Amino acid sequence: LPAHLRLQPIYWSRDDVAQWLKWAENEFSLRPIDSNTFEMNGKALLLLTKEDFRYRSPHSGDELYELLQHILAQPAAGDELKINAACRKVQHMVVKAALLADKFPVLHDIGNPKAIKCVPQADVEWKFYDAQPCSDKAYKIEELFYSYATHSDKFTDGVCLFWNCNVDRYPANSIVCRFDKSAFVNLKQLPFFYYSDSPCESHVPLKSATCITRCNLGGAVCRHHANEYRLYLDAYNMMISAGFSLWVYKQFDTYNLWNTF
Ligand SMILES: Nc1ncnc2c1ncn2[C@@H]1O[C@H](C[C@@H](N)CC[C@H](N)C(=O)O)[C@@H](O)[C@H]1O
Ligand SMILES: [Zn+2]
Repeated sequence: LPAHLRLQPIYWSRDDVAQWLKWAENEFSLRPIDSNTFEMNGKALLLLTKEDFRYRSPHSGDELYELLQHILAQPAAGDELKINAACRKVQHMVVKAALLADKFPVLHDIGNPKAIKCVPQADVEWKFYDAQPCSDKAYKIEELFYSYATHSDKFTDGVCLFWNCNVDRYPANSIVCRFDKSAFVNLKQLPFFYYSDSPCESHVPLKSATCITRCNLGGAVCRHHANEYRLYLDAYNMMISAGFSLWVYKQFDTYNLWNTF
């Protein structure tokens, strides 16, 4: 199965659906159907009835409908290396943007046992904490088990980072990634965005209010950022499809990112 088809169908693009048709034709020895037989994305495909499937493909619609129900009942397992890599791409993006937007002087990285900075080039004092630091990095990690009930009065300067570190309740000055609600009362959900400050370069147009780049100030995204935006969205979808969600301090404002230009 192609990588995108390992995502929940709600995330499949119009192109992913046509590759699903092609994969199923060979896996199940079906009569070839025209690639434009289901000209829609996965969100739309999930709204069709079985009768609609049968009308659009008299020779295989019912099989395809039932195949989709099986895919929907038993989601395909994901590849840890790809998922891990997708998460780390999102972590760098989000934390970089937060530091640029709000200029925190300190970052308190809670649950980081390897003392690795996800944004090594930011102008910020990086502090690491973990309940069980890796023995080869404990010399620069504070041994600490975070609980809101014990530490809510601490780490009040700068921002706190809880990247997949499940604690009882997150403090208000936090950036959080959680794997699957009272823990999040101090925060808000982080909606998708893409931010980049790399140089624009030319050589399908991208229309998106969430592409925060200099070239999108005027609505004419360059080829380079269009490509990087699509690659980033694929990584984001892989992480969200796998059960991760992102939460952020309530003052996080994407207009602070636009103002960097
Ligand atoms: N309440 C806690 N306080 C501090 N560290 C914790 C706590 N609970 C779990 N940990 C540590 O958090 C880490 C969780 C891991 N999933 C690693 C998360 C890490 N931020 C990452 O991006 O990979 C482990 O290293 C735990 O030792
Ligand atoms: Zn650009």
